[PDB]
Amino acid sequence: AGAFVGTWKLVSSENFDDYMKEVGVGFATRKVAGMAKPNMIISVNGDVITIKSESTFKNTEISFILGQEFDEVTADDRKVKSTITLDGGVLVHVQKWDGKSTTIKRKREDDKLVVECVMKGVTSTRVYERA
Ligand SMILES: CC(C)c1cccc(-c2c(C(=O)O)c(C(C)C)nc3ccc(Cl)cc23)c1
Repeated sequence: AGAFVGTWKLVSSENFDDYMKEVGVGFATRKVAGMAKPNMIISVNGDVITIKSESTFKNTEISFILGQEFDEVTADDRKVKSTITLDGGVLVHVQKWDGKSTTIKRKREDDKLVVECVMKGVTSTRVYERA
C-alpha cells in the first residue's frame, strides 16, 4: 500500500518492555531491544511487500504476500507462523507459536506510521516518522 512505502524512524514507544516480557523475551534481549530506535524500510513490488528493520542491536527483514502464511524468525528468535492482511487500510500481522498469538497492527496516521503490538493484556504503541 502507497501509504506505507518509505523509510520510517522510531520516535516514541510505550509499554514495549512489558510487551516483550509478555511475549517471553529474556531480560538481556529486552534491555538492548527496548532501547533501540529502529529504522523501518517498507517497499512493495507487485504482490510482495518487504519490511526491513534496522538497528545497532539487530536487523530483520520479512517479505510476504497478503493472506499467505509464512515462517518468520523474530528478532528474539521465536519461530512463528505469520499471516499479514490489509484490513481497512491497516496492515494486520498475526504471529502464532506454541498455542500463543500476538498481533501487530501497522497504520498510517497523519504523517506518522503507528504500530500497535498486543500480547494478552499488554498493548504497546510505537510511533515512527519519515526519515
Ligand atoms: C530488529 C531490530 C530492528 C529491532 C529492535 C527493536 C525491536 C524489535 C522488535 C520489533 C520491531 O520493532 O521490529 C517487533 C515488532 C514486530 C513489534 N517485535 C519484537 C519482538 C521482540 C523483540 Cl526482542 C524485538 C522486537 C526489532
